[PDB]
Amino acid sequence: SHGMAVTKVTVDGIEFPPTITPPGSSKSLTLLGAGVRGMEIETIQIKVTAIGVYAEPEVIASHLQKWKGKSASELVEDDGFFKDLVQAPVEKLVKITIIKGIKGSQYGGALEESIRDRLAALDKYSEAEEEALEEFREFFQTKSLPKGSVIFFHWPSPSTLQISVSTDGSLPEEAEATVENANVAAALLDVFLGENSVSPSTKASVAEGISALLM
Ligand SMILES: O=C1C[C@@H](c2ccc(O)cc2)Oc2cc(O)cc(O)c21
Ligand SMILES: [Cl-]
Repeated sequence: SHGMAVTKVTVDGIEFPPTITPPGSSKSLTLLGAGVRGMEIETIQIKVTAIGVYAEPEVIASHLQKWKGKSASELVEDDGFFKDLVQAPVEKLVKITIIKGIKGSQYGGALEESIRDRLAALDKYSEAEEEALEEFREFFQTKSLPKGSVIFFHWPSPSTLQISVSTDGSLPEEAEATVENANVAAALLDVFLGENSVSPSTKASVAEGISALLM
């Protein structure tokens, strides 16, 4: 439209939709915040993906009431806030837009090993998690992730992880994989929102969104 107000959200120029329906779901989630995942390799700051976090705004707000009135800065500096967010028993979705093309096995292998190690550090790695991580890794082995492809990670509840990939950025229609393991599902969300997050900018953006939502 050239005549009515339009809203656009961008992460370094990359558009994110302000709302999304998870693959295979029927309900609509709103963008809480989004950021870039950068990697410093041999002193070069490479942008590799953009990450958007979605949930039902009023619903997630109702599960974060103690944080009401906190500014974005106060939330971003508080590990307890992000732990509440990761644990909140509400539907969540993370949309990843691939910036640097990569093989699925490389993306999935790196993430799987990080989850393995992070779970081990917390003493939350047992045979159940090992098995779930094999399922996770094997899903990504079947995919290619060229520039512009999208990954949808969907948590219909905190113990269930659904995954879908689109190589053209399109939104899939049912989940391609379902991994039933509470610890792996939570650990993946924590890769984005927890300590030693891969994207401080995503965390900061989500803190801004939630701070505003709560007020
Ligand atoms: O460089 C990597 C490897 C990978 C990764 C590296 C370290 C780590 O701890 C976890 C994952 O993430 C990526 C994602 C991309 O779209 C493109 C990339 O080139 C990369
Ligand atoms: Cl990522």
